[PDB]
Amino acid sequence: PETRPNHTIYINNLNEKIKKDELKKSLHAIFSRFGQILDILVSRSLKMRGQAFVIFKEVSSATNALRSMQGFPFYDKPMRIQYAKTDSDIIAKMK
RNA sequence: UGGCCGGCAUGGUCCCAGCCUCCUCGCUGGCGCCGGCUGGGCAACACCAUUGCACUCCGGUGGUGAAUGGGAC
Repeated sequence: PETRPNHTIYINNLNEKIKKDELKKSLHAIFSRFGQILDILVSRSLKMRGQAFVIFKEVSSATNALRSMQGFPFYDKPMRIQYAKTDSDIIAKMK
């Protein structure tokens, strides 16, 4: 069951050998051109590694990002993007 | 030596170069042989496992079972 459009894109299949600080940096390097980014959440725990939550200010940015960067080779692996199942807190504290 | 001990071997103090290491990365650490017991930590590194939807930091295991020569007194 696919997911509905969201402010936050959920990326997975990421290179797990990349430190947290660097991944957020590089992800911002390539995703900032799609619109303002409120935050990029990354955890290297057993359950959350290889995944990231990019939080865009406007849904159109997330959408563009999702369509434009699907399968993009990043740290030698094709990035798999989806919309986040639910809003991130940063988005709730507003809209 | 991360903490502790048993055996053996070994003239000393320095000075230069090379090398080693999970646990005070270097010049007021170390770089003989052999044996047993043991603490901490996944922080770095490595290996294993993991394709996982969060907004609570949080899988596991490994290492020192290491590293040479030269010079001056």
